[PDB]
Amino acid sequence: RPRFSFSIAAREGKARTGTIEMKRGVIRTPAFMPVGTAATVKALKPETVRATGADIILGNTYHLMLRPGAERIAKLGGLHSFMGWDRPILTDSGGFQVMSLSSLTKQSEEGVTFKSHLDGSRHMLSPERSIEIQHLLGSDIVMAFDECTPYPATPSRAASSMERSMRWAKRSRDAFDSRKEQAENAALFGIQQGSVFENLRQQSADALAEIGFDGYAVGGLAVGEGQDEMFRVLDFSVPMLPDDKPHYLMGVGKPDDIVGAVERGIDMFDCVLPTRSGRNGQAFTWDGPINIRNARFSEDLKPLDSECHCAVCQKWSRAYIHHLIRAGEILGAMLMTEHNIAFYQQLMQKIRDSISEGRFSQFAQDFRARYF
Amino acid sequence: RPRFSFSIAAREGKARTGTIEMKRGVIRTPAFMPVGTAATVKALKPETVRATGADIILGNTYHLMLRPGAERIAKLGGLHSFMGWDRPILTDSGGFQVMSLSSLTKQSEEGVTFKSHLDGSRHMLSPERSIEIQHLLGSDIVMAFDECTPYPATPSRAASSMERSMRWAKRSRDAFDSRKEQAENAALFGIQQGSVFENLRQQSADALAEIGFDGYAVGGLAVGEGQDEMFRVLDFSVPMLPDDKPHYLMGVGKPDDIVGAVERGIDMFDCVLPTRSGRNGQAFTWDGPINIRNARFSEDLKPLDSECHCAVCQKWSRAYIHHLIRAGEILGAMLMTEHNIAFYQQLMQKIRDSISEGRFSQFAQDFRARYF
Ligand SMILES: [Zn+2]
Ligand SMILES: [Zn+2]
Repeated sequence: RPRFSFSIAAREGKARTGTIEMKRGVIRTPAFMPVGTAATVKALKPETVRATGADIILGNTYHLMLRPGAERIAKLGGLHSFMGWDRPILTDSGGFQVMSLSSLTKQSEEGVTFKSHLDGSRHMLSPERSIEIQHLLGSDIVMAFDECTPYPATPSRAASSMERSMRWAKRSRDAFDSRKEQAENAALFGIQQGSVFENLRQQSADALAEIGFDGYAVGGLAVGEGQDEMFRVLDFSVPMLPDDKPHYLMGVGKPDDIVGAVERGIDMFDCVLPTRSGRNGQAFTWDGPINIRNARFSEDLKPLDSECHCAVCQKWSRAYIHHLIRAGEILGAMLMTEHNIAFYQQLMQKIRDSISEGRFSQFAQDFRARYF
Repeated sequence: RPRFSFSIAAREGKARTGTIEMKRGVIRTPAFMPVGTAATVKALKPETVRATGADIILGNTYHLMLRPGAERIAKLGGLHSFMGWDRPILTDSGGFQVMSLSSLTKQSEEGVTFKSHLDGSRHMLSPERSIEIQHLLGSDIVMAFDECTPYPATPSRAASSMERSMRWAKRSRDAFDSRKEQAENAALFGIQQGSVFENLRQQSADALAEIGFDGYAVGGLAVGEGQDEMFRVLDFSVPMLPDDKPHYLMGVGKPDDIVGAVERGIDMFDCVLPTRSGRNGQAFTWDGPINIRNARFSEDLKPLDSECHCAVCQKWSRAYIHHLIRAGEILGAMLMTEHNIAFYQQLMQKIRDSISEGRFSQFAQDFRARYF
């Protein structure tokens, strides 16, 4: 296969379905990427992640650089070999986590210095170091390093951060391009900023297109603005991005959000919701999520969801999983997580099919009616 | 297959290898039974437990009666259906845990009353109720309910407890026999008591044989006496049990203990060591156990054990598992546990083969030389 090749097979309104071909595999879009925080998709073997239908997973650069460490992973053969996942891996730049997880952060035009949340060790990140770390991990889809904008944001601050982010986008592009093996085997995505301001989103989009990337992410959303606002921002933001490249909405999960985002032109998603919510007791069903710990499931012999084709729903009852989660058993986390990730992949499949068949609008409608 | 049929295919000294045929499946002996505390072998799907080679697992009656509850499990279809394991299941009587885990225990000739360690609920157990609970769980191999003897024990106390245990053995036998469906589909094992006293062990053995059971367990060991003492007790105790029935050494795990026990006539074992030690960071290898958390494994690309044929050793490195355990990742527990249980099953296979081939003595010798 080629280094990177995105092809759109069908459209319906702003929605698109197609594939991204990369050396390690084909990615079907719209796609949902399970999150592998510290070189592991929590509670699941890689083969299980693949069994649910995932074509690619996401790796957190921030966590990985802290432990086991970027250089260590490279010495060990790369993230793929390390964790046992041989298909595409997209790595975030690590910038978002630095701001939300680390402490004593010192930001500058050069980059950011911070202290680990694990211990007191000092660490540094910049466009060049972030790109370098993603190379060490052996990432297939590299995300440009940027500076996030907290919500709510003032026009002035949003502009400054977006402007710095665009300057950092160019540095990321050059860093990536100067590393032969990376430029030849991986892909680089740029990230659009601008908060909820249309003019800034337009400026960011133009700057990004000017530089040129393999894909464009819509950053700065899913941070407290609410679905209504997020959708409004997507309404005018996605159209600003190059139509022939993938559109990636970072940090957006939750079924309804995904459906609405696809309706607005988004091709890729990632979210910890499936995994995290699974461990906490929340299981997704076509009739909406259920809290398996609730006493009403204590003797419910039915599977988590009546339609789900995952291995968990084929073999175990809500009653058993209810017991497992209440008892704090690891298998509880394993089964809930497998089902939720499978549910998400089934959602993406239904979205891809309905778009290809020109009935996505109806699907979105039917989906919401039952889900809510 | 029959309700129960034990056949010895080969012998070497006091060691024996053969099979136990039951309605739900064949059990190869000597056998090791993974422990499924609360309707789950910690961190493993049932199919994974089976993949390691296990022919049967053990269920803890004490824990199960506390939660999800015996009656509830029966209403749900039984333990097998509940947890997804369709092969034989041996359930302990719950007596040992009552003494070591519960509080405010009130013992009498009728039975024992106690309070849960989970909450303050009151519970009761006796020969009749224990047998009844094992029936509700749908156990294949039922253990008679007895009264354990703490170590060290005085001749007088050991005699009293053993005597009460034998009286309770008869009650267990009658309870089991009066329940048609249980007597026709399950098996009942008696438990030998007597502490470290030969005369008492002989009296217990005679009383047990007098009543008649499908198998005989050696109870009261592995509670602090040390291997030397345990072996000494086994030396004269096992020969007292009927030769044509299975001999089950309760709570004995740890590789060397198992090998020595088999050398002394033991056919069945169970122990939490494999699972628990796995979660804590201890992995078994033919060169002895290793603590995967140790810094020396941080960049060790080799598998947990150089010979192990388990899925974990075929796919992941010590370095990766080292990272997982230090990071507290669930997959760390999953992989360590799968490997340890597989290691134990491989140990039992090597024991069965060497006995059948008349070279068990040499195996035991070679095993210890390298293991230590
Ligand atoms: Zn499911
Ligand atoms: Zn192994």
